[PDB]
Amino acid sequence: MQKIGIYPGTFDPVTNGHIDIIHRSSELFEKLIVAVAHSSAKNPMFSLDERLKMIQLATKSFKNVECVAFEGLLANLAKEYHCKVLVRGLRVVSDFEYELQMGYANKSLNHELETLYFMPTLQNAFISSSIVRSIIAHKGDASHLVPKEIYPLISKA
Amino acid sequence: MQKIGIYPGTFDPVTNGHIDIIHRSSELFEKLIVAVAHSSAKNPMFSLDERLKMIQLATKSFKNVECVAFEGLLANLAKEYHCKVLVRGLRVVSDFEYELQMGYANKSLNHELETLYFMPTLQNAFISSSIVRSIIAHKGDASHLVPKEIYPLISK
Amino acid sequence: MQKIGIYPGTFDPVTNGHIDIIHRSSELFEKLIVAVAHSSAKNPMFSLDERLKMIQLATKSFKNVECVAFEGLLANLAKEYHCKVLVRGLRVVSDFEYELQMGYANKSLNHELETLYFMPTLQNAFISSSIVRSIIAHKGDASHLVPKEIYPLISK
Amino acid sequence: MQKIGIYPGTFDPVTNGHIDIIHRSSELFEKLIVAVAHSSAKNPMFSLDERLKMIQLATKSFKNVECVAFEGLLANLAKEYHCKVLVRGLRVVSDFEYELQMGYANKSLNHELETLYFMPTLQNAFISSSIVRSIIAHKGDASHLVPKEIYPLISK
Amino acid sequence: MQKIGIYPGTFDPVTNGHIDIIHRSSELFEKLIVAVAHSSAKNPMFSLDERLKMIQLATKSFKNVECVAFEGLLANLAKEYHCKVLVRGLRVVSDFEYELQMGYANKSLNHELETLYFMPTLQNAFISSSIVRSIIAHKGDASHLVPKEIYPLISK
Amino acid sequence: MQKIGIYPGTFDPVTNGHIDIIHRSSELFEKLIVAVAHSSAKNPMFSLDERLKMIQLATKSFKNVECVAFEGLLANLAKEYHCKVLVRGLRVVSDFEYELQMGYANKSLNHELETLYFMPTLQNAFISSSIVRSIIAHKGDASHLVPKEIYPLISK
Ligand SMILES: CC(C)(COP(=O)(O)OP(=O)(O)OC[C@H]1O[C@@H](n2cnc3c(N)ncnc32)[C@H](O)[C@@H]1OP(=O)(O)O)[C@@H](O)C(=O)NCCC(=O)NCCS
Ligand SMILES: CC(C)(COP(=O)(O)OP(=O)(O)OC[C@H]1O[C@@H](n2cnc3c(N)ncnc32)[C@H](O)[C@@H]1OP(=O)(O)O)[C@@H](O)C(=O)NCCC(=O)NCCS
Ligand SMILES: CC(C)(COP(=O)(O)OP(=O)(O)OC[C@H]1O[C@@H](n2cnc3c(N)ncnc32)[C@H](O)[C@@H]1OP(=O)(O)O)[C@@H](O)C(=O)NCCC(=O)NCCS
Ligand SMILES: CC(C)(COP(=O)(O)OP(=O)(O)OC[C@H]1O[C@@H](n2cnc3c(N)ncnc32)[C@H](O)[C@@H]1OP(=O)(O)O)[C@@H](O)C(=O)NCCC(=O)NCCS
Ligand SMILES: CC(C)(COP(=O)(O)OP(=O)(O)OC[C@H]1O[C@@H](n2cnc3c(N)ncnc32)[C@H](O)[C@@H]1OP(=O)(O)O)[C@@H](O)C(=O)NCCC(=O)NCCS
Ligand SMILES: CC(C)(COP(=O)(O)OP(=O)(O)OC[C@H]1O[C@@H](n2cnc3c(N)ncnc32)[C@H](O)[C@@H]1OP(=O)(O)O)[C@@H](O)C(=O)NCCC(=O)NCCS
Repeated sequence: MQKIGIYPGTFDPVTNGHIDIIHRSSELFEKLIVAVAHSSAKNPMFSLDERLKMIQLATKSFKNVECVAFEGLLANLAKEYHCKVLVRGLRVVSDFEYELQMGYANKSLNHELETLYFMPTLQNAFISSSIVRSIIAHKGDASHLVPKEIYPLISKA
Repeated sequence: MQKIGIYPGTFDPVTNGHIDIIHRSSELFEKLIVAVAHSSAKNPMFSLDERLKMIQLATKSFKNVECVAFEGLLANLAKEYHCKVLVRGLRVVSDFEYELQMGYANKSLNHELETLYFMPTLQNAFISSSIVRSIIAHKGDASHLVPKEIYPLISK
Repeated sequence: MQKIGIYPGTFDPVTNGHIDIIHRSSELFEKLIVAVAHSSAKNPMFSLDERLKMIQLATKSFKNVECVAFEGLLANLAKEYHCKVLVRGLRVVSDFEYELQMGYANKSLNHELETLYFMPTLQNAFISSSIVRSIIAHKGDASHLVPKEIYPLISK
Repeated sequence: MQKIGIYPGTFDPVTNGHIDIIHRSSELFEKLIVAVAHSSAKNPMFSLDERLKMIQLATKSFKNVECVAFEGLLANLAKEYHCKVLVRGLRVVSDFEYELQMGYANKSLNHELETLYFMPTLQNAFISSSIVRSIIAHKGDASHLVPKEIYPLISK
Repeated sequence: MQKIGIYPGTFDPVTNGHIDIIHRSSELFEKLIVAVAHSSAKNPMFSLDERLKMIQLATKSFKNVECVAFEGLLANLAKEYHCKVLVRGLRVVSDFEYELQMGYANKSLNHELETLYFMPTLQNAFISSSIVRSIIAHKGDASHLVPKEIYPLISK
Repeated sequence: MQKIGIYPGTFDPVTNGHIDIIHRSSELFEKLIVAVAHSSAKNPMFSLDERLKMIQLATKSFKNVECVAFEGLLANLAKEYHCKVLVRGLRVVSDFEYELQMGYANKSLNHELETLYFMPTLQNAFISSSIVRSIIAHKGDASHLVPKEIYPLISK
């Protein structure tokens, strides 16, 4: 179980909160896969390539982390990695009942697939990518919310 | 009030959860109208025609259930059916406060109109249409979440 | 299902909110049994006998309502009455998840026992027994919160 | 801190709920700015121009209230007004943790900017702009939910 | 409205979270009364005398804050102060609906009496008195959670 | 983080939902400590000795689980075990915000101590110790809710 975990997300863009989750979960698992969903139906501000490349650079210090993009069902991705554990973060604004729902849905699609939750640091408990998008969209400074190495890209496009 | 209840929804698509509510409410009421709203403002995956068809197929075994599509205000539909009871389901991910809000909003539009709530079976307390749509959209198998009568129509 | 419903509670004391629920639910069932639980674990301000007497007085107008006191499990009381429906009220401050939990727990105890939920009037959506108790405990006036027929009993 | 507060919103349209908040908050502050955001990412039914006009008409009676439209960051708008307090309304369907989140986001953007919350009257605690939009969109009568001064302008 | 606000509480003991609310609300009102309730129905850890002394010490730096103890209804205390505003804090674990309930209950007891809500600092958004008590009862170090001037009075 | 985790609780009594959490977490960690707190403030139905005995019987099959009782701070227990991970379960009726609050409180007492959460099986998502207590208090059959090996120890 501890061999591999998958942390899925849209990551639009990657925030300091997501990095907290990566930090703690990469400590626990021998390998952590960060799985960047296309999420076409949401209308992500950043392209799948931009999102993947940003999270790849932001996770360069974590040597047991690999970031990948995926287009299909997360439950199937887990099967292809022989992974029995999805990693999720729980923040103040998490929809807790929706997380339980998604956990059970994923298990119903892949009977071996458990979901485990981590907390970000307290300072990041109220950060969300939607807040970063809103600030950027209104030409404000969101540098306090994201890894500095990706901020110039997002502050532009 | 026991003569007729209306169970409204977008039913995009109808799920095992909705069928549980239909089963339970149809036992209570002499007549149950299952009322499929256009809900154009949501951008439903399935057309109104498709969603009505699916609910008709799924409710064939309930002798006292009639399915209708409607385009206007639910509160007016209730008046048309001389119905004073809306039927809603409460699940885990229900937005409880929003249900209260909608209940009072409907009663403001139609002063006779009460809202009553049923629970699905425990096994179905986490199912949503949204989940079925996500699975469908990613070409996966959602047959465990919807009545067998509709699966050919949603899968291919 | 439609023959008999049971509305259980501690009713410490009965409030205008509880009456709203009795009003709507007694419209729905042929017989509504208002069941007052001893609730020894909670530490009710009013004795079982006082709480029964107050809900009897408050429900005298509703001809098909019978108020009883009970000591045991509700799921068993429903069995005795050949009742398949528990009535609950959903207010602003209801613990929605706890209601679902209780509904499933009662079904686990009595496999035929469903739980159905009604809403009080909007004006009463924020009333609770605990608020009445707090006001009484501080010698204030709770007359705006409870049926006129019980007020001389709770005000002492 | 007393000098000026900003009550921001999409106001699509202004409702009786919003007016309660304006009434209460305009009693507190020497000046209240009602700030109507463009909110393009949301897809407002009424244009920024119409929304500003409706809230101006609706607030004419409050002499210390001024309505303005804005396109940029609220935290910057506050800086422009030398305003240290954002005014928000808390209703039954309010997303409480989302309010705390936005309050903290605004404080990150402008270190002097606090958020204070008011409640509408109980009768308006379940009103929302989306309810008014839904009723309008289904050709219904939403006059009971909005100030009379906007109601001819809501029917264009 | 702007002249005086009352911030009521059990303050068992006062925490850094409460002090944030006192800091924010005292910047708004000409006078802020910190009103320490007996709250006998809680069985508070610290006596009313202890809780009043602690909050008095922790608030000595706020020149326009006065702390008092009170035994009966808050809505009546507000009348003695000709106060139209109760001050409450909203933190992460606040029971949002219970706050609305209590605000409407207070207004029903004193028709002039509004409730306004402030937020503590982010770093204090998860502190509660109950955590302090648990830590102290287990003889642990809660000095990071309460004002430094009270720590020697609560510790071990 | 992977070498040891501690799953704390009052376990009054241990239920099928707690065993799901034990099963999943003992699969993840090399060693799991199940730590039964005195929790005298909660006035448990079962004594600390009884609750420890029950969780011992119920965890016999998990070869890498050890159960202990503890009287002091959990944050210190974790330091005493060279453990930096607390294990918690998330169920339908979990107080989500309260869990986050406790997670941060424990980290503030022990700066290396993280909290991780697991989910029980869906069938057990609505089980609580409080339900089991209510049923057994009324001499009901709670055998469907708890491990068969402890049932004689809680019956009656
Ligand atoms: C990708 C997937 C895991 C959802 O991931 P997600 O969108 O990032 O996570 P959620 O949707 O639950 O969270 C939404 C928001 O939380 C915020 N975000 C999440 N965690 C955060 C944190 N740690 N810090 C800061 N922001 C965070 C952002 O606002 C975020 O995204 P958004 O605003 O761009 O939508 C899910 O849709 C999926 O598995 N898709 C694949 C298809 C599939 O298998 N579907 C069926 C699943 S049952
Ligand atoms: C149709 C109407 C009743 C809403 O019904 P609804 O869409 O099914 O219910 P909600 O919008 O509250 O949310 C339902 C969602 O919960 C889930 N759903 C509801 N109950 C479910 C159950 N028992 N099992 C599985 N899924 C369920 C689905 O995800 C569902 O669909 P969605 O993802 O397509 O939105 C309402 O919009 C309406 O009355 N419209 C007509 C116009 C009108 O009168 N408007 C004014 C109303 S005040
Ligand atoms: C009696 C029983 C139904 C609970 O009823 P209850 O105590 O009135 O309802 P809840 O416990 O869910 O809490 C309701 C609270 O809301 C308030 N109340 C409830 N509905 C209200 C309404 N519509 N308007 C105003 N106040 C209301 C009261 O404050 C009340 O409790 P309080 O006296 O402790 O303050 C339940 O304990 C029971 O079934 N006991 C019998 C034994 C049993 O079967 N146990 C196992 C059950 S699974
Ligand atoms: C405008 C802004 C304040 C949001 O305000 P809002 O849209 O009115 O309020 P919210 O988005 O939080 O959602 C509340 C909804 O309920 C309505 N509502 C709020 N109070 C209400 C009340 N008292 N009665 C009835 N309806 C009410 C709102 O108008 C809104 O309706 P809608 O989305 O259906 O149109 C925010 O988006 C903003 O500050 N924008 C400026 C750009 C910016 O600075 N962004 C970064 C912010 S951190
Ligand atoms: C005193 C009174 C205001 C309640 O205030 P309170 O006890 O502090 O606040 P609540 O009871 O609503 O909940 C507060 C809990 O939050 C936490 N606390 C509250 N705000 C906090 C903050 N900002 N930071 C840290 N901890 C806080 C504590 O855990 C706390 O108290 P507790 O653990 O001692 O119970 C109310 O009971 C009252 O008005 N009593 C007087 C009699 C009366 O008028 N009754 C009728 C009222 S309608
Ligand atoms: C023991 C401690 C972990 C709390 O654990 P707990 O009592 O089991 O968990 P909570 O108090 O958060 O709530 C548990 C309740 O949920 C239910 N329960 C919890 N998980 C459950 C599960 N998976 N299945 C069924 N029931 C469960 C029960 O109703 C339960 O017990 P209760 O009715 O006896 O209160 C905590 O009080 C503690 O750490 N105490 C030690 C002293 C200390 O360090 N205090 C400072 C902590 S910051």
